[PDB]
Amino acid sequence: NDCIFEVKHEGKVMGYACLVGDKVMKPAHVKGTIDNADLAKLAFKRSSKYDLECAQIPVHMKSDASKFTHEKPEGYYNWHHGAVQYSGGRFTIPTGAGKPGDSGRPIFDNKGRVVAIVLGGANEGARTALSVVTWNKDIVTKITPEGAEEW
Amino acid sequence: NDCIFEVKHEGKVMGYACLVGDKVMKPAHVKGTIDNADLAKLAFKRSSKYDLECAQIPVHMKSDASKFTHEKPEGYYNWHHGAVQYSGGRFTIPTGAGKPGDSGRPIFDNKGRVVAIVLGGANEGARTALSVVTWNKDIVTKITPEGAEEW
Repeated sequence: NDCIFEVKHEGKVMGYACLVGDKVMKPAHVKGTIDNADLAKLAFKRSSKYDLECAQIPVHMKSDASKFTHEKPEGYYNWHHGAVQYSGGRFTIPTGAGKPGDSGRPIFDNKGRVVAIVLGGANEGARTALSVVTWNKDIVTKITPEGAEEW
Repeated sequence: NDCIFEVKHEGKVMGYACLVGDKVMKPAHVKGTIDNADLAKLAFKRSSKYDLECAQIPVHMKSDASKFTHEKPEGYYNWHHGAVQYSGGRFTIPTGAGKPGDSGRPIFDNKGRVVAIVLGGANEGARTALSVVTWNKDIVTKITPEGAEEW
């Protein structure tokens, strides 16, 4: 709700940037500038292996940070456009929901904890598979199914 | 119900093929070809140690694969022709059920997960012992009781 800000380029909406923990996170492949005035003056670091960019949150905006964890038990989860089911190590949604330009959405836990950031996916007939960057103890990792395409 | 396909030769049925996980599986001693136009063009690996051949599932059909597990607690299991009993580390079915040409049916748990594939069986008066192939962590194994005959 309050932790999401929009990135635009030449008047067109391209993606979102999320305020998680103590850091500001954004997918690398999305162009444009951040709407918020203060955030646009920050310096960023890049790593092409993980398709991520990050920077430290300024002091006075820290109260808007969301909470997070690393446990990912089997069950059902929710996001903006519907429900998402996790079983066997993969995230899936009904076919046809989700369109290009929605990359940068969070995926939430039952009590509001952030567990994933969604970047693209692969499409087949009845179901679709998501490509996600997640984390674990002290590291982050990238999950990619065959044939995936960016959103 | 939807994951089973037939293998035919000269108009007759001699066995079935099944989709489990991300691979297609077929007993080695069954001849013929697969009726589906797309699966018949796949390249397969052969191993006479375990009487199995496998290949990769094409992308658009993944949604029809079943679930699988490796725990085998004592209890009863379900298959096409009725209930099957597991105790003492061996599979038993009441006598009279099953005829040649019905190899390749999967064995289901209470939650519908595949645990084994049936190839043949032994002859006995009151109850019939099965010869099956199962799996464990990172290995596969063949279980063959005395006196078994091919189906």
